[PDB]
Amino acid sequence: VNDNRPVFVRPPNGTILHIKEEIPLRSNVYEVYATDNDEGLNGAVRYSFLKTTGNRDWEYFTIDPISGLIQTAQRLDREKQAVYSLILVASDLGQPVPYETMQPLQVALEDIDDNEPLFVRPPKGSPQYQLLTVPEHSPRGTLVGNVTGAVDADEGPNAIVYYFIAAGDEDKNFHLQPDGRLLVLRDLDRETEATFSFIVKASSNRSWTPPALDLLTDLTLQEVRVVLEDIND
Ligand SMILES: [Ca+2]
Ligand SMILES: [Ca+2]
Ligand SMILES: [Ca+2]
Ligand SMILES: [Ca+2]
Ligand SMILES: [Ca+2]
Ligand SMILES: [Ca+2]
Ligand SMILES: [Cl-]
Ligand SMILES: [K+]
Repeated sequence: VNDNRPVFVRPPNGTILHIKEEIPLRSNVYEVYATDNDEGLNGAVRYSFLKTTGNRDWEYFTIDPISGLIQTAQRLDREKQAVYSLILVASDLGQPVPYETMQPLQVALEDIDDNEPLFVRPPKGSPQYQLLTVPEHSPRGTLVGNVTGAVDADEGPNAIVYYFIAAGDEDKNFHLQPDGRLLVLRDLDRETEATFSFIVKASSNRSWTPPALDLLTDLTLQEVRVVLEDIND
């Protein structure tokens, strides 16, 4: 007679497992262990995921029915999905029906630095540069505006974004702070030169410097255009 139900020993109920994202196929994740103190088959334990809920996170993993080893079955990308919900099942092999026990388990992916700062180009047809405007004859240091649009898909210190002029301001009309603040250096006159164009690099490298620059293919770059607003002078 099948007296005992299997009892999970590991993991503990409600534990959130933390693994690195982007670990290769069939990487080892966890050793599940449940015990059953019954005689022979009534006390043999077999491991599975529950696959009958609407939650299909089980597709990312396998569990060995005998050893309880969970391995990865697919790419684990934290930027695609950060948390994965599994329901562990431990079954004995009882007479016409086994007793089974279930234990929810969450797996959370720790971020790695596998993305760089990238712009997204305005839709085809509309101008491909970020536009900034300043009054002509603005004094030295005047905020022209904030260059922006570059995002790093990583987390915290893996997602630092800095902006740098890559090319196009040989006259030193502007200074670009690494935070994206674009400032006036020189006296700018609408009635002489009313428009400026140059290229900015977004980088996580605080000490990036210019080294051939293709704005169609390289989304770490964008064009910035500055126009001077009219003063009555
Ligand atoms: Ca049993
Ligand atoms: Ca990733
Ligand atoms: Ca990054
Ligand atoms: Ca990442
Ligand atoms: Ca003027
Ligand atoms: Ca004017
Ligand atoms: Cl204007
Ligand atoms: K402005």
